[PDB]
Amino acid sequence: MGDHSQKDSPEDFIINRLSQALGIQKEKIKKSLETQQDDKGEVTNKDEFIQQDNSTNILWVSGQSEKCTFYYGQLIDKFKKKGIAIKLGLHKLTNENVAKDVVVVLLEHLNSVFNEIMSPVMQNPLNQQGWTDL
Repeated sequence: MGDHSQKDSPEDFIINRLSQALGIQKEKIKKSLETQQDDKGEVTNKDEFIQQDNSTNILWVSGQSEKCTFYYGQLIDKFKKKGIAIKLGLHKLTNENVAKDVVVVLLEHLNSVFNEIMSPVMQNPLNQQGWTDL
């Protein structure tokens, strides 16, 4: 079972933390921010349908706060999970779900430097199953 439009929010409360929490849900702040209209249908299209941002913009000018969507755009410490990566939903509860932490702040460049250093670590390791090929 795990969960669906809730599973993403459940493992999102624990993992995020901010150094010490491990909540595991129930996020009353998250259920109240759910009613943006676009963000809810976005979070539902991520949970049981593979891309979902969860933004946290602090101070600045016109901060997003408890914002984000499913793609859309962050202007903002966010995080994108996978969930049924075209469709692996209505079976094993998104077993290929891939999470990654994306802080406020470049840092967008430094993240890109670590992504390339990961993908080169992948190429040195396996060779892939023809999805990479030559």
